[PDB]
Amino acid sequence: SKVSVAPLHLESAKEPPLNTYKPKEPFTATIVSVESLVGPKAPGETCHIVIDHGGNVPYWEGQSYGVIPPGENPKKPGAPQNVRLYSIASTRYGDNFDGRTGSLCVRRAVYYDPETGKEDPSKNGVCSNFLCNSKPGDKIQLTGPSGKIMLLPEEDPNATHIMIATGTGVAPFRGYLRRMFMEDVPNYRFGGLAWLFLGVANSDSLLYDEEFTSYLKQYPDNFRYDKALSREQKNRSGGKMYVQDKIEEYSDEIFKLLDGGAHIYFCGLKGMMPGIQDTLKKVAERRGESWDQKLAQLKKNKQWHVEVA
Ligand SMILES: Cc1cc2nc3c(=O)[nH]c(=O)nc-3n(C[C@H](O)[C@H](O)[C@H](O)COP(=O)(O)OP(=O)(O)OC[C@H]3O[C@@H](n4cnc5c(N)ncnc54)[C@H](O)[C@@H]3O)c2cc1C
Ligand SMILES: NC(=O)c1ccc[n+]([C@@H]2O[C@H](COP(=O)([O-])OP(=O)(O)OC[C@H]3O[C@@H](n4cnc5c(N)ncnc54)[C@H](OP(=O)(O)O)[C@@H]3O)[C@@H](O)[C@H]2O)c1
Ligand SMILES: [Mg+2]
Repeated sequence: SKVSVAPLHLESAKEPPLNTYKPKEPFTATIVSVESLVGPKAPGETCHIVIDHGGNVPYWEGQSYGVIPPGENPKKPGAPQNVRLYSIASTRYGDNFDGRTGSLCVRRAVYYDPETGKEDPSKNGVCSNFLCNSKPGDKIQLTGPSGKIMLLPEEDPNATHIMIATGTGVAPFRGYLRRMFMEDVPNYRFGGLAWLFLGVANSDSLLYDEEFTSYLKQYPDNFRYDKALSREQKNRSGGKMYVQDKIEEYSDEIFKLLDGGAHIYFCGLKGMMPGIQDTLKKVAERRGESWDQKLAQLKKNKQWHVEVA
């Protein structure tokens, strides 16, 4: 059944923690584990990082941690590095169900010369490689937590939640879905529909697929799961199979759900939002609806939740 979690006093706060730790005095957390999430055919490594904050930096699902990688700011000598934000991929109880760890889902930013393909480690992303290079016992400077856009609306435990992720944008939704389905949270018994759409390059690039597939078998009446494998599938128009093409495959169901009050979440590449808007406008147009008016109503009704980068 659902996994026992502790401490239940993490449910007591009425407001999300915010900026508990700030950049000039971060919390020195400790790495528990780092593991690759992806297989050899993935275009790049995405790693899962479990971070022991000891209960000192609690958060709510949908929030981000800040990480200050070591070193000095290049554009400000003697200054610390800037914060990088990472959507937390764990529930508030974390992957050890004890309120002491949080997890990040981090893609290594690797530079390749556009013409030679030559790598240049000096142009690699500092924090993402710092994180995926981390080992148990290493220290991580944490700030935050931060973010309210992606907090899970729990007022209606039978709400519908349509989650659209690309790549590491899956992070908040791993947290949502563990709280909805995996953890024994007496004060949040989810009985609605959670529908995850996940776009990744190929099968080897899938993130937490075994976990999400397990929800299909455990909660078949409350969870749906669709993947867009961009380098293994192509869309109706011939472009690579992207999440927007998967949304289009279910557009009548999705619009009906939205009309019924469903929340819809977008997390991942900022570049996916224009193609999603184009798809939704085309879908609306075929239904004889104005997408612009629909989106205005969704935003007014606080059904529309976007965090992309
Ligand atoms: C709210 C929020 C949540 C986020 N959640 C996540 C998440 O869950 N997972 C995740 O992986 N990311 C997430 N991101 C992105 C993350 O914050 C970082 O921006 C990302 O990890 C890259 O930071 P970095 O320190 O590795 O790269 P930086 O060192 O900041 O470099 C940025 C980019 O510039 C490139 N670059 C550096 N120098 C050069 C050069 N000389 N020429 C050309 N290119 C260069 C790097 O290769 C890299 O791609 C999130 C962003 C936001 C705003
Ligand atoms: N809270 C946040 O804001 C937050 C949280 C987590 C992640 N992020 C951001 O999310 C991004 C995730 O990048 P990643 O490296 O994990 O993913 P990625 O591998 O670059 O892309 C993931 C999938 O999205 C596809 N894709 C590319 N362009 C697209 C488009 N216009 N529309 C739809 N799909 C498209 C890719 O296909 P192809 O590569 O085959 O084209 C791939 O299949 C990062 O930029 C990160 O900063 C933001
Ligand atoms: Mg895999």
